[PDB]
Amino acid sequence: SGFRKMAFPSGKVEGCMVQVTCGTTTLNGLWLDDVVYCPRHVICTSEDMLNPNYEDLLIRKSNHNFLVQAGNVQLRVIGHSMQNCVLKLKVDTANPKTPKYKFVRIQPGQTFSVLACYNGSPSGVYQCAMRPNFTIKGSFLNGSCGSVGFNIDYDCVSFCYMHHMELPTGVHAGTDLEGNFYGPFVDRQTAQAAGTDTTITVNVLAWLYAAVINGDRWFLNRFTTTLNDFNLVAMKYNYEPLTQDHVDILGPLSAQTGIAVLDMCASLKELLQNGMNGRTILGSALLEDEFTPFDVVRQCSGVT
Amino acid sequence: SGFRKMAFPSGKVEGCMVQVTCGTTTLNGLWLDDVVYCPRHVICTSEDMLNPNYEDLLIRKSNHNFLVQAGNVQLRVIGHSMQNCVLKLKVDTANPKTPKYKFVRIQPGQTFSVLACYNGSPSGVYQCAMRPNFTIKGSFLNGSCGSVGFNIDYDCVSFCYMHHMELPTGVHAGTDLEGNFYGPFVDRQTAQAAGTDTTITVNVLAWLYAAVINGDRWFLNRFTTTLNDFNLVAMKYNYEPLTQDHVDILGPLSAQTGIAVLDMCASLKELLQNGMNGRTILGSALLEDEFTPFDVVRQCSGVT
Ligand SMILES: *CC(=O)N1CCN(Cc2cc(O)cc(Cl)c2)CC1
Ligand SMILES: *CC(=O)N1CCN(Cc2cc(O)cc(Cl)c2)CC1
Repeated sequence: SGFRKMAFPSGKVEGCMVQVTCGTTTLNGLWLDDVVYCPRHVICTSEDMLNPNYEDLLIRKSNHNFLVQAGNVQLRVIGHSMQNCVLKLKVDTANPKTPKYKFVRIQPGQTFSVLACYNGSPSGVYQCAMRPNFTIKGSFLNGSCGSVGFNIDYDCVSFCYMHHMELPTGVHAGTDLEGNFYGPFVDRQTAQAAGTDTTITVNVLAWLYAAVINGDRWFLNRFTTTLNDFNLVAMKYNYEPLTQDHVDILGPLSAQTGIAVLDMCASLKELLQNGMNGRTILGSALLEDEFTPFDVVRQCSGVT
Repeated sequence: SGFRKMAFPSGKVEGCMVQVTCGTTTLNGLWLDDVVYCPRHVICTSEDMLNPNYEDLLIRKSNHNFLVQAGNVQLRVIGHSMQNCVLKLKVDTANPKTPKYKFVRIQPGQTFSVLACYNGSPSGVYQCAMRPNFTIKGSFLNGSCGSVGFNIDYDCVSFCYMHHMELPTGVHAGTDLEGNFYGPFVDRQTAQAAGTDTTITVNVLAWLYAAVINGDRWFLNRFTTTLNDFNLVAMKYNYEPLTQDHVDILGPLSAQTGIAVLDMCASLKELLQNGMNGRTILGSALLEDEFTPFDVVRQCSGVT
């Protein structure tokens, strides 16, 4: 028992982290096979950040300008190209520590682990979610760009995020491993609107199921609701509307606990309308929304 | 910016995890050099758990009874011994993935990362603290025993915890890597009292400093207090008494933010007496106490 915000073991990703330097700029890269992936803003100076012409800036750069170091050994750059907002640096050596991997573009509401790195060296690992407004609430300082978000299925690492930017609001923006930003964000120092950060309803419900499984049951009530009645409450509190797909995905948790999805929705409705009244659920005084139904099942069953 | 419950990169520890089987029991072991460390309750059957005579049970076990597997390869057991509540299985092969390591017995209030494992395979990593009542609030299912807690200083892994037990209250107990339990707990299926779980005052204050650094400043007030005045409030709310050593350890955070330790104590005093009033601090609606002053400095500076 016990329920924690748990990240994937980071070993398979640590072995892929390299340091990329271009001119006077240093950030992290991801070394998979004979390719190093990094944010294209590595070619920028602080002067050209208001509106950089990445194509024009990259013309002035040659293979020998990209200094790639894995630990204390230098990788030889034999090719370079820009794919959307990422640079792909072809090196002469395949990473011997390359795990089985995939590049995946996650859906808002899905979770992933982040291995925060600086100068190609890992500092820590934490679990987070792609918010409905396509931002992430991470922990990234200067030099952390190029740090990646990933998921692990048995032995396969699915890379889903690469860190590129911090908005003036302290939230984070970045791309998938094809260089496409999540959301409307651009790799430019400009006014960028982070939209309404809505709560991931299906994840909150999954976390309520995890709470019941691990003993916290104070919030269970004698009530039920309908999808349409619940969604009127969810709209009022900036929660994502709950769909039948969401009810279906909560099916295994409903089967395990014997608590119908709509009964759990009525518990959530009362929690939204009345608050926790000074009580806690799984050590939290607020409704947690960064655990998917898959995460709850995984943690409650012990999948390795 | 941004502040997260961050665990150490787990790679150095993943490479040490093995599966240990004795008779019909399977749990995790830690392979360092030519020694495998695991909870001694691996020699127990469910029948002998109310009051096991570990010395008598171990007499019936020979080297060939301890099946140790690293991935899919079998380690040859050439020696076995019991040190307190851990078994040390001498193998014929030094772990090639042994990092630089130390065995340390942590103080209550200190934090560490846990690499939850099952059948010698890592499932996830999370950050936690040794509570003042010597328990940890982890996430451990059947088969997770032998999973370790550790800290990392640059390249050296300081192992501090080995998981052994779950109390009927859902909290966790275990030992250091010499086999000595933290707290009064015994590896026996008996009524074991988890004492008063007090809040780690110095950690809450460090987290308040992290909040100010990362923008959350609503809780700052026009007041100050004294150590003795603050401690009257801390006693009332089951907080650990704050000592001058604690004030000294918060010194670098006080220097960085320009907020004197006693002024931050008055902010904490008002938060204790009045609550958050429906507001949050670093995405939390309760006062967080599992970040040491060292953790805050590390995360706010980017130490790898
Ligand atoms: C994440 C990181 O290491 N960095 C982000 C800040 N710098 C790059 C940058 C600057 C800027 O004004 C806008 C954008 Cl999109 C990126 C340094 C690297
Ligand atoms: C953590 C884990 O894998 N296990 C804990 C529960 N079993 C061992 C056990 C049983 C018991 O009644 C008391 C104690 Cl101290 C340990 C299985 C292994």
